[PDB]
Amino acid sequence: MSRVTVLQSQLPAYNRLKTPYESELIATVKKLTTPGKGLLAADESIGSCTKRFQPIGLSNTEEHRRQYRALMLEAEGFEQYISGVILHDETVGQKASNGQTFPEYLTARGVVPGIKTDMGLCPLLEGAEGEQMTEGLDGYVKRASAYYKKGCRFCKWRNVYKIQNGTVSESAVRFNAETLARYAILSQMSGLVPIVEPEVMIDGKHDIDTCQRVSEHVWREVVAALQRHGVIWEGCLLKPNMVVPGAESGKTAAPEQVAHYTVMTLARTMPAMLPGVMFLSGGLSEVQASEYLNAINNSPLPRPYFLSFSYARALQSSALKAWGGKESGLAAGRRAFLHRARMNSMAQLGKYKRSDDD
Amino acid sequence: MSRVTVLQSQLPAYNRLKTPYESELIATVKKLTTPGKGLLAADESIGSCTKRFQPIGLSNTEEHRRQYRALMLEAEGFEQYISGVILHDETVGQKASNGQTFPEYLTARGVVPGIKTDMGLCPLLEGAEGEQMTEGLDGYVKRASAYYKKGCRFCKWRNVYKIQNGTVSESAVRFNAETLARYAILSQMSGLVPIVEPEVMIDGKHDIDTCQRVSEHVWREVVAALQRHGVIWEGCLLKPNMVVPGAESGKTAAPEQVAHYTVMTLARTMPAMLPGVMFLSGGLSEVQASEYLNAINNSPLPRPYFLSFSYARALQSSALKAWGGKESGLAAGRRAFLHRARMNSMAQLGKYKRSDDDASSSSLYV
Amino acid sequence: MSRVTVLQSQLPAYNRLKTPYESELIATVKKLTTPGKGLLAADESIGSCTKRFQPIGLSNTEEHRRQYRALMLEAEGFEQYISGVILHDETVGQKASNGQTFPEYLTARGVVPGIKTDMGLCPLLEGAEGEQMTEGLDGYVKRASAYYKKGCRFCKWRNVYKIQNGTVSESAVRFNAETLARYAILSQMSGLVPIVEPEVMIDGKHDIDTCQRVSEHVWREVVAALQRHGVIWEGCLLKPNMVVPGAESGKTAAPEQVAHYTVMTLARTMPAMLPGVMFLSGGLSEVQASEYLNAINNSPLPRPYFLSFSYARALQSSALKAWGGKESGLAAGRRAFLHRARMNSMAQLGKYKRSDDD
Amino acid sequence: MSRVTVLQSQLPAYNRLKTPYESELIATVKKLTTPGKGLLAADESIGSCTKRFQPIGLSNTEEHRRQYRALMLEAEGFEQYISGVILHDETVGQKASNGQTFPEYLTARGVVPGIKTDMGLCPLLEGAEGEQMTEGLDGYVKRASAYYKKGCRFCKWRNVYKIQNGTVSESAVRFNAETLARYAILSQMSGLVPIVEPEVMIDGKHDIDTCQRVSEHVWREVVAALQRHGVIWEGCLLKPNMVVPGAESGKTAAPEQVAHYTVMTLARTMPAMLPGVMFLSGGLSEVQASEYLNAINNSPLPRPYFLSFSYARALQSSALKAWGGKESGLAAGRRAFLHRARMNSMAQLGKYKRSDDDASSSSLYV
Repeated sequence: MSRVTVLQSQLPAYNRLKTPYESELIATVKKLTTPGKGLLAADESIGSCTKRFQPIGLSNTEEHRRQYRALMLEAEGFEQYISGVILHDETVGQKASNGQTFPEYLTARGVVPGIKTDMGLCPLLEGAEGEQMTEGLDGYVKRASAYYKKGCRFCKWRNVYKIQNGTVSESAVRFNAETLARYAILSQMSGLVPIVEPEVMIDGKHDIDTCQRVSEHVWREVVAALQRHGVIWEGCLLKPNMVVPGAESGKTAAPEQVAHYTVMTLARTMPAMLPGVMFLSGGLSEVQASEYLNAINNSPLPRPYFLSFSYARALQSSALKAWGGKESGLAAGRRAFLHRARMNSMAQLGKYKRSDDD
Repeated sequence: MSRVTVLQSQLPAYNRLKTPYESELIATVKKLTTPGKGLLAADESIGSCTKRFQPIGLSNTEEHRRQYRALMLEAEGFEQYISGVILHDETVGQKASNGQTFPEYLTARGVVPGIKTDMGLCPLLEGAEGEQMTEGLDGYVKRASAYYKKGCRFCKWRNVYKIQNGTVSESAVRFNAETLARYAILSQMSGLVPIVEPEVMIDGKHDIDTCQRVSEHVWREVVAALQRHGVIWEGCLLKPNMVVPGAESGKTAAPEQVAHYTVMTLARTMPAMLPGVMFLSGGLSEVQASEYLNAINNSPLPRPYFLSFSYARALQSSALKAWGGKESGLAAGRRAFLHRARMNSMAQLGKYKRSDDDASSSSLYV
Repeated sequence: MSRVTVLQSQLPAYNRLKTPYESELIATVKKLTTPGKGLLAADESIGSCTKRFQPIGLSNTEEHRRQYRALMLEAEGFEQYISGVILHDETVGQKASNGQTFPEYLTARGVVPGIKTDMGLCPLLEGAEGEQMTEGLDGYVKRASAYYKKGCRFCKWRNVYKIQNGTVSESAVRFNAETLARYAILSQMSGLVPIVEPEVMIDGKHDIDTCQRVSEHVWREVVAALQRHGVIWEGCLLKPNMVVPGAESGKTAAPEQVAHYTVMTLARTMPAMLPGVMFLSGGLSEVQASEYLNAINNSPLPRPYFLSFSYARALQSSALKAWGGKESGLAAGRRAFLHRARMNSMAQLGKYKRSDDD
Repeated sequence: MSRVTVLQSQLPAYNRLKTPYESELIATVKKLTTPGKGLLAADESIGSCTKRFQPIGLSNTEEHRRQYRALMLEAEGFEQYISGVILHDETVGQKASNGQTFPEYLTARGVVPGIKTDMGLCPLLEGAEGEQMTEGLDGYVKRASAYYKKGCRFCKWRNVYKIQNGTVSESAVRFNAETLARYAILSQMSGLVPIVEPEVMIDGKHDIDTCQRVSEHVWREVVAALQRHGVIWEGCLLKPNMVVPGAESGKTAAPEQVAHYTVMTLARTMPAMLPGVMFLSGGLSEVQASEYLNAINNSPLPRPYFLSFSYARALQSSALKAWGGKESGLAAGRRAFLHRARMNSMAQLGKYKRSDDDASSSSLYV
C-alpha cells in the first residue's frame, strides 16, 4: 500500500531516553548502591526544621540550620555508612568548617551529594479530599543543571498517597505517577540520578494488608508511567515506604512480616532492572527502621535490587537530642548519629542485632 | 465478598470536577458562544509584538503595546462582532483612556475579558527533535485567582504539535494532551472558562490528508485526557487549527474542502456536548480565515457546537498597517479592524460574501 | 538524524479501519436512521422465548417461534415505522409463509435484515461477583460473512453492566469496552454495521443520578476503545440504555427528566460523528418507552445523532397478549403491534401524543 | 463528603485474581522451575507434524504421531532433565504402553503434564499486513477444566509479533498483550499454571538492536496488561524469544551478545516476582539453543527468575533424524534426545561444554 519515511524517534518502541550523561548516572547509581551503605536524608524544609529545632529550644535560623547539617555532615566517620546525602537547596550553598561548600566537602570526602528538587505538596483538586499532588516541573531543567554544576549528582522528588477508607483515588494514582515519571526523565537529562519517592503514607487506621494493596496499586502505576516516559532503568532509584500497618491502627507487625509484605510488593511491581530501593523511615521508630531493613535483607523472596535506607528521622532523632543545639553537645550527638548510622549499615548487610540497641 | 465504606469521590465514576463556579462558567460559555460573534485574540508576547511592529516600524515599548491593544479594544462598536478578548498578562493591568483597566472597560461594553495563562513552549525532552511542551501548571491556581479578581472570566492555553515526516511522536501526543487537561481543571477550579488549544501547526510539506490524520489522532487523545481529569464539558471551549495543507505543501484547499475535513475531524473526536470551537488563523490570510470559517458554518456534516473564531493575525494585520503605529492612523486602523470583525461575524453565520471583502490577501504564515 | 522507512499502517495516527464495504455500510446506516422509523428487536434467545410463550400457553418450539416472528414481520405495512429488524440466528434460516426466507422477505419490503452475533453472557471472572462478559469473538469473521451472504447487512452485540453499591468494577468497565470495540471492527470488516450495545442494567435500587454517573463512566470507556481499534464512526450505531431510576428503587422520573439525563450523558461521551442511537426498552413499559423517546426528541440539549428506538419488549408485549399464539389472533396481535410501532415512530419524530394510548 | 458502601472487590486496588488453586498453582511452579530442569515442548499442531516428517519421510497419522511423542515421553531417564511437557490436544487422550494415558504416565514419572490451549493464529485485521492475533478465549474455562481432570497442571498459549520495517503496530502490541493477559487469568481460575508466550518472531532481516527494542516494547505491554487483569505472578511463567538478530539479517550474535541483550530486556520489563522464563528455540540450531541459554545463565546482569528452556525443535531435531519412524530407530532416536536434553540441563546450570556437542549444527529455521 503505502510506506513512509519517519524519524526513528517517532516510533513508540524507540522512546528510551537518550542523554550523554548515561554512563555517569550509572557510575553514580553504583556509588549509591554500595554494600553496607545508605543515604542520609538531610533535605528537610525550613518548616520541618522548626519541628526539630523546637524540642531542643533551638531558634530556627539560617545559621542554626547550617549547624544542624554540620552536626552530621562533619561527623567524621559517617562516610563509612553513608554513600550519599540528600541536601536541601539552602545547604547546597552553605560552607563546611573548612570553607568548602557542602557538596565539595562531601565529594572530597567520598560521599555523593544529592538534592531535593520538588517544590512541595499542594491539593490535588481532583479525587478525594485530602489527596495532594507535588509541584516542581516548570523550569526543572534549569534548576537541576545549576545543582549539577555545584556538585550534586542525584536528586529526590516526593509524591504522597493518603490511604482513606482503605483506598486511594485513581485521579491520585494516575496523576502523581505521571508527575514522578516526568520528573525522573528531566532529572536524567540534567545529569542527576533521580530518586523516585512514591510514598504511601502511614497515617490512618488501616492494617498492613490494606497498606500492601494500596502500595502495590500505587507502585505499579508509577512503573507504567516510567515505562511510558522512557526512563533509563539502570539510572534511577526508588524511595518507597515499607509495607506496615498505619500509625493509628493500634496494631504492630513483626520484622519478618514487614519484610515479607514489603519485599513481595516490590517484587510484584518493580522491574528486575531497578538498581536499588532506599526505604524512607517516615513514622517508624529509630529501632523499627533498623529492625525492618535487617529483616528485608534476609528475605527469601526475590529481590535483585540493592535494598538499603534513605532515612531522615530514623538517623537523627537521637542525635538532635544529645546534641541539643549546643556546641558542647556535638560529641554526644555525633556519637548517637554514628551509632544509628552503623546499626543501619549492618541492617543493609542483614547482620543487625537488636542487642546492639540495648 | 468483604465490604467497605469509601468516599464517593474515591470512586472512578464520580470524578467529575466539583466547583462552586460551575454556573458562572456555563453563563460565560453562553456569552462566548453568541450567534455572529467571535473572540479577539490580542495576547501576543512582548517578543511576538516586535515581529508585528516590524511592518509598521514601531518601537516595542510598554506604552506602544498598550496603544496597539487600545487601537482595537477602544474601537467603537466592536462588541457587535466580538464577545470576548484574550488579553496578555501585561494588558490585564493597563488602563484605557477613561482610566479604568481594560477588563473593567470590556466588562462594561458587555465583552468578556480573558487571559493567556500558559507560560510558553519548551523542548519536549522526549519524542522527536523539534517537538515542544508547554509550562505553566505550577502555581497556576494562584495566578488564575488573581486574574479572576481583576475581571477575567475565561483563559487560554496553547500546546502545539509539529507534523514531521507525516507524523508526531506518541510522547508528544500523550504528554501535551495531559498538560491541556490538567490546565482545564485548574482553570475551572479558579473560576475561569478554559479555552483548550491543541494546535497541529501548518508548518511543513504535508498535505491536507496528513493534517487530517494527525489532527484526529492528536485531538482524540486530548479528549481522552479531559475525560480522565473529569473536565466540566459544559464549561470549556476548544481553539483548534483548521485542517488544511502544509504551508510548504505547495497546495491550497478550497473552502468546501477545508470545511469537509475540519468539521469531519472534529465530529470524529469531540463529544457532542463541547460548547464551541473557536478556530485559530495560524498563518492563513485574513480572507482565507473568513472564507474557510464560512464554509465550515455551511457544512452538511454533524456539528452541534458553536463554530466561530479566535483570531489574532487574521484580524489585525490589515488594521495594523492602516494604523501605522501613529495617532493619525487610528481611524483607518479601526475601520480595517472592524471590517475583518464584521467579515468573520458574517462567516460565523455562514452568510459571508467574498464580494464585500478584499479581492486579494497575502499570506500571514510567519 | 537516524531515519527509517515503515508502513503507514504501522503508525498510530493511521489506524482507521480499511474495508471495501465502507460505502455500503454508510448506505445501511443511512437506511437505519430514516426519520420516523426505528428497529424491531426480535432476536430473543430460545430461553427468552420460553419466558414470553408462557403467559399465553405456547409450547416453545421451532415452528412456534417462527410463527412468533411471523406475527410481527408478516404484518402488512410495518415497513412504514420499522427500518430494520434484528434477527436471531434461527430466524435467519426460517421462511415466511410465501416461501421467502425472513431476510429475503425483509429486503423485498425495503427493511434491512439484522443479526444478533454475540454468543451470550458468561461470568466476568474478574472484578465483582455478578459481573458478566460476552463471548463470541472467536471465529467471528467466518460467522458474519455467512450471515452477510444470507442478506444481513447489520448486526448487534450486547455487553451488560450491573450497578451494585452504586458502582461497577474497572475490570468490567475496561474489558467489556474492549470486547464491544473488537466486535465493531470485525463486523465492519465483514460488511455488517455494528450496533454497539453497552447496557447499564436497570436492575437495582439505585437512583437516576447513580445511573447517570455509571452510564457516563461506562459509555466513555466504550468510546475510548472504539478509537483505539479505529472504528469507522460513520458506519456504526449505539443501542444504549436510557438513564432512568433503578427498577427496584421505588422512584419514578418524568419523561423530561429522563430526556435531560439521557441526552446529557450521550453528549458528554459520544463523538459528534456517531450516526444514531437506538434505545433499548429493557425494563420500561410499552408507554414509558414511547414517552421517554418522545421527550428525548424534544430535548434542547446538543444531539447531532439520530435518536430512535431498538425495542423488543416495548413493541411486542401488547401484540403478544392479543395474539395468544392463535392463528385466529393474528389480526388483533398485528393491530396491537402496528399501533405501538406507530407510537414510537411518532416519538422518534417528537410528535407522540399520550392520548393515543388512552 | 458523601460516603458509600461498596464491595471491596469493586475497588481498583483489589483486582488480584482470587482462586482456590493458588497454593497448587504455586507448587506446580516449583516443579517447573527445578534446578537443571527445563521443559519439553511436544505440542506441534498436527499440521506441523507433516511439516517436520517430510525430510525423514514419515506418514503422518494418529498412531505414528503417538510414536513421535512416545519416542521421548517414554525414553528412559529423561526425567532428570525435562520437568514438564507441553502436550498437544490429541496427545492428552492417547495412551502409553503401560495402558495409562500420557498425562497419567508423566505424573507417575514425576514429569508435570501441560497442554497447548490456544486455538491458532489468525489475521489481526488491524494494524500492518501480516500481523496476527491468537484465538481460543471463548469457552476457555470449559476446556481448561477438562484438561485439569485428565491430569494437566499447566498450559501454554502463544501470540506472535512480526518485526516489519524494524517495527510493529500498537494495534498488535496492545491487542495481543490483552489476549495473553486474559488467557492467564482464565487459566489460573481453571487450575492451570499459564505459560505466557509473547514471541517476537526471528523472521526478517532486522539486526539484534531492532529485536531488543521491539522485544522490550512488546513485553512491556504484556506485563502492563497482566497487571490490569490481576494475574497471580507467583503462579505463572514466561516463554519469550531470545533477543537475536533476524534470520535473514546476514549476521549471527555470539553467546555473550545474546545473553546481555536478552537478560537486559527481561530485567527492564519483567516484575522481579516472575517465577521463571522458559525460552523457545524459534529457529536457532540445537547447539545455539544450548550455548545461548548457558550464556544467559552466565550473565552478571540482574535476573531473579529461573532461566531455563521450553524447547521443541532444538530438542527433537536430531532425535528425529536418527529415528526415521521405525521402532529400530528408537535407539539412536532416544539416544539423541537424551543428549540435547542433557546439554540444556547443563546450560540451565551455566556449565555447558561446547566441546560436547557437534561442530555441524544447521539452523532449525523454517
